[PDB]
Order: sequence, then C-alpha cells, then structure tokens
Amino acid sequence: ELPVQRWWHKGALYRIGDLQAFVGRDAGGIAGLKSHLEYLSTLKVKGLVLGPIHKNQKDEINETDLKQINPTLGSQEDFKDLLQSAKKKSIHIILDLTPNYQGQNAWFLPAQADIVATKMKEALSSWLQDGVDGFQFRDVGKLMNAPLYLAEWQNITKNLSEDRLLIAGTESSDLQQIVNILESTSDLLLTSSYLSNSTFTGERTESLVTRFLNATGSQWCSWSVSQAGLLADFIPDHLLRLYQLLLFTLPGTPVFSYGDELGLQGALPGQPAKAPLMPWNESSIFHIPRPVSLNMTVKGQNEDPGSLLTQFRRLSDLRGKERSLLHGDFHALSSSPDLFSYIRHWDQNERYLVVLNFRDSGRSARLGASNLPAGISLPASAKLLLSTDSARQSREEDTSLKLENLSLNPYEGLLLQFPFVA
Ligand SMILES: [Cl-]
Repeated sequence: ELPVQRWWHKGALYRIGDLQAFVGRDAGGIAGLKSHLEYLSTLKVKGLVLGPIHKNQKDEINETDLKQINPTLGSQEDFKDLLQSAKKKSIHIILDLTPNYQGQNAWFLPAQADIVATKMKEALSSWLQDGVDGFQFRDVGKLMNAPLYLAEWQNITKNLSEDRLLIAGTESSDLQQIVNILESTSDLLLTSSYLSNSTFTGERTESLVTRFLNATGSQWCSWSVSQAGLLADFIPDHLLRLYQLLLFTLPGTPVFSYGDELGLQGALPGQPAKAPLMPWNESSIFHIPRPVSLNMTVKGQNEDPGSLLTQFRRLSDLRGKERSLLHGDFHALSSSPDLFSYIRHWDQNERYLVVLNFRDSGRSARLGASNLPAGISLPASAKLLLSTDSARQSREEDTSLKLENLSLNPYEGLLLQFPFVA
C-alpha cells in the first residue's frame, strides 16, 4: 500500500556548496544562480541543496549568525526572490545550516553543543517562515548526540508540513554507524562514502547494495558516493558512465554535486582546498583548478550525443516519468562474477533490467532469476533503451536483445525494458 509520493521521490537532488564558484565571476552568488535555473531545468533535477551561505567567523560562535546571508552573495530579499523563481520551474530548495563551515570542526567544540542547538532551533523557524523546503546538515560524525539532535530538528521541520525534507551527511562508509543514525529518525535521507569504499568489482558492488537494503528493511533512502565531494574524485575514470546509470536506477533518491553531469574533478592535493569553478565554457576565467578543454565544458558537452551531460539528461528524464523507477520494487538477479544485474518493477508498468560489467573485457551475463516473486519472470528478449558505450548507442538504440545469450563489452552498462504479460 503506497505512501503519498513527496517531491524528493520524483528525481535527483543537486548540491551547490559554493554558490560563487558555481556562478562564476559575472554576478553575485544568489542573483547569478537565478540566471542558471533554465540550465538546471534541462537536467530535470527536483531540488537544489545550497550552501552553507550564512555568516560564520571561523571558530567564533558569537560572530556566527545562522539567520543572516553572507553579504558577498546577496540579501534576504534576493534569496526570497530566488525561491520564487525556482518554484516557477517546480524546483525546490534545501538550505545547508552546517554551522562552523569555515573552520576545521564544523560543529564548533563539543562543550559548545547546547549553544549550537539553541541557535539552530531559532534558525530553523526563521528559514521555514522565509519559504525553504528543508535543511541539510553535514559532518554529523563531528556532532555530539547527532541522532538526538537530528530527531528533534526533523520534528520541527515536519511540524509545518510533511513536504519539508531533512538530509544528513557523514564522512563514514561504515554500515553500522549509518544504520544507527537512520534508526534514530524517520524518513531522514543520509548521504555517505558507503558506495565508494569499494574494490569496484561486480561482486563487491552487488554485496554493498544488497547488504544496505537488507539492513534497512528496503525503506526509502538516498544513493550517493559522498556527502559532498565530486563523483569523478571518488570513483575511477573508467566507471563514470556506469556509476551514473547505477545511481539513477537504484531504489531511492539519487544525490549529485554540481559538475557530476560533466565528470568535473576538484582541487589536486598540492592546491588550496577550494570548490572548483563550474566550467560553463572553455574561457580562461573557468581554468581553476585545472585548464579545461571544450569537451569538459557545459557548452562542449551540450551538443555531443556521446557526452556524460547527454547521458545525465536522458536518465534523469526517464527517472522522473517511468513508474518502475519512480517507486518500483527492486530484485537482484544472479549473474557472472564480474557483473551486477537487477530489475525495477511497479504493477503492470514497463519493467527495467539493468546489467553492469565491471571488467575491461567481453563477458557473458549468465542471468539467473531462481528466486523471484510470482508476478514477474524474465522475458526471452528485451528492448535496449541505453548503453554506456556511445558507439553501440548510435547504431543499436531501440533494438532488441536475446537474454539467454547476453554478452557485454568492456565496462559496458545496459538499460533494457520489458512489458507486463497477461
Ligand atoms: Cl562525519
């Protein structure tokens, strides 16, 4: 019996930690973000996770004001105007209130926790009256009594409306710490390093995903590779296309950071640790932290049928409109050792079969469905909607493949579709 579907069930979240770096040098952070809403609408993302953007004098709790925007970025009025323009595109806005975000310990000192908590309660009220759709809180492993504070902040948020969302982020990849936070709260999303603490094999990927769902009784969750960092900084280069397919087709809300749709990478370890500039085009002004070529830029990837940006737009469109991906069940198939394969299914809608080859060579799928719920078995063939191999994509798209003899090319991911049979 299906719960009411809230705005975050309908597709991806998109994090913008450093508004000025996202926007560039031509405008101030809040106004400038407003001019990119049309680009963000083309990605079909359902929400933006912003900031933090508040006043925070490093490690000085009494020169930190969670209710005031940093004036370099804009005014309260600019913010309110941003929220209204986003709402005309059906894009919701989450605010990151991590308090000491400019210092080393982002939650101030342990001794200071009750002062933080008093400040935070006042801030949640003020921001919820200004029209935000919810809140994000990062590095929650550095927050004392995190489960208790998160529960309390959740209750204040939900008290106004169940359409308000809370997101927590951790540096941890440890399943037992992750489960402990989730048990303390209800319908909280928790982002983490869980999916990027990996050997990046077929078997390890299967094992990570199935153990997490089993440990949480398959409740609604987020899927991410970090609480903040870029996908191309956490995941091997050969797997960027494959991991995009995975995050879009697992059951739950996928969460990305700005630039993930391009394969952007962040600062190198000799450079200052600063968020990278979003490379709108190949102009010099965008060349921090690395020089960028046309093919690493929004302008370049926008007309390329082979680009990561083109695959993001395609998958995001399908995620927002097909019921089996909106809120379908998940079943893991058995497959050869280098593969992970699974299906998504709702009622009598089109089913989806995902097959992912984690090896640099041709592999037989050997798909098995030995244990499968009444109502669903595998067909003999299925239609190919998408391959990560853009060569095959230009000449086999919308064609049909026999499942029993399915073969994958090196590092290939497949999205296949099959119908309900009466
Ligand atoms: Cl943490």
